[PDB]
Amino acid sequence: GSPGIGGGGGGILDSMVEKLGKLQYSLDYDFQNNQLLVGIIQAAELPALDMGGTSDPYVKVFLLPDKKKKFETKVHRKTLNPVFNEQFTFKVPYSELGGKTLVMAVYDFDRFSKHDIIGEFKVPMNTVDFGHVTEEWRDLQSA
Ligand SMILES: [Cu+2]
Ligand SMILES: [Cu+2]
Repeated sequence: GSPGIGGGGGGILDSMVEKLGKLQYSLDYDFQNNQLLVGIIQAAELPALDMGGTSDPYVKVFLLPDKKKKFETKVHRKTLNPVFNEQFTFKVPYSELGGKTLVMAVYDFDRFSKHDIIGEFKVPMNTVDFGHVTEEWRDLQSA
């Protein structure tokens, strides 16, 4: 925006991953039935509301670039450490899965306003190890 002579910072700190919580999920391709199984297990350390209070988290799960309706977990009210314990199934033949990307996005449910996103992350199908169940914690990223 300018020569950048004045500024200080701060800039390195602003680049770091924000503490927006983490989501544990699992993933397995069922070659018998030809479907992708996704386990939305639990989230931890979701951020407290600006001025105290807990959020009402739920997770949207879907595949890009597919235009189909997103799956959603139940809403867990007033908790920053929800255990979802839900499984979703995507009926997609393996051959068609390679170019897709799984997205998991945690939102804060509200009945009277747009639901604020808490954070999200993506899992490209082309870097998943289909020979073993995948299970990991992922830090939620801004957006
Ligand atoms: Cu093995
Ligand atoms: Cu093993």
